[PDB]
Amino acid sequence: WMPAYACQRPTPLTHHNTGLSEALEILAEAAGFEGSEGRLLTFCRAASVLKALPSPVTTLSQLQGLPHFGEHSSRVVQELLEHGVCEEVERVRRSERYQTMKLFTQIFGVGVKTADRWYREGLRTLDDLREQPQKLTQQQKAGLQHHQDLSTPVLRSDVDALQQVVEEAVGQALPGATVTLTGGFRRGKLQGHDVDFLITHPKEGQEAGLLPRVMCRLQDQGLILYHQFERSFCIFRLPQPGSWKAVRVDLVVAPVSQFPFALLGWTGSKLFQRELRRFSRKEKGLWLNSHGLFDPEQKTFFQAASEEDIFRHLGLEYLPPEQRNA
DNA sequence: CGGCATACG
DNA sequence: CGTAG
DNA sequence: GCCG
Ligand SMILES: [Cl-]
Ligand code: NA
Ligand code: NA
Repeated sequence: WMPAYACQRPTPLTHHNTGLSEALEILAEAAGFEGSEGRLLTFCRAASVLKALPSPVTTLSQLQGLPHFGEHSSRVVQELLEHGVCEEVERVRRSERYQTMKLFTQIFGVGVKTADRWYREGLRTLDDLREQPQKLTQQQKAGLQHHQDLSTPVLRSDVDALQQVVEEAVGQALPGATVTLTGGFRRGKLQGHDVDFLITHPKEGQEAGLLPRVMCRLQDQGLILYHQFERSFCIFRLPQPGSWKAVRVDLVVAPVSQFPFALLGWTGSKLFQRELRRFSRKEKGLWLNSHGLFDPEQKTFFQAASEEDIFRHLGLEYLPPEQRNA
């Protein structure tokens, strides 16, 4: 009854198993910090199955036959149903390793490998890192300076204000170019950190060279606190009552021929896209990315004019963005 | 056992 | 190495 | 960690 791939079932943003899914996601996150990518995927997939169920799990019986539930994930759920806590999860939460890796990887410019090296060197706090700007890259310096602002999510109303400023710059850079809101806000989030815009033009080829022109114009407006092409990872100045705050904004350009693929990828969720690409390759023999869908035996790319086309090509029922919260 | 998504900066 | 979804 |  429950399909095995997340892209085969609707997953709404809010659901009926929030506590269970959150606990499994702690174990997934911890597995990533230890470089255990297989275990991370399993725990993420198990959590996602619970998000897709139509009602709360109340008895261990209800996990039978659900994909991605084996001995370990079932034990986690059993303990939460019986006692309201899972000792393994609680041990992770209160561990110095988990807490410090989470803190450091939250910094823009710091991934698991850098965080782990710093951990092994004995560093534990943001002020530890600030006392040794020796080691830091320019990107990490910006991430550290803006960390407090970047830790607090922005509202959809903030996103709409940001979109108007981006549209103004994009219109000067290339009249007729369009701006689409992607990421979690397109999936229905009311607040988030993942402010993402996808830019195209209806005349194939006109978008070439566009992103530098957009970035130059946003910088001249004083809006860019940090930037380093077709993807730009920025920190922007967002107005607030009497002041402003830093916000992470990603700008992406695609030709219109690729726009449906880029829209699909950049709308997420992350797990949804990994599962969609896995399904494509393993079940349909087609290779999917954010630029296109390739048939390696005919050696041809699918044309798509819509996300609906892409789901049809893959033999999947269409899911609107709001149902891609795997 | 092998596999686990697939890109760009 | 980092970043994205 | 789980699936095929
Ligand atoms: Cl693993
Ligand atoms: Na990071
Ligand atoms: Na983003």
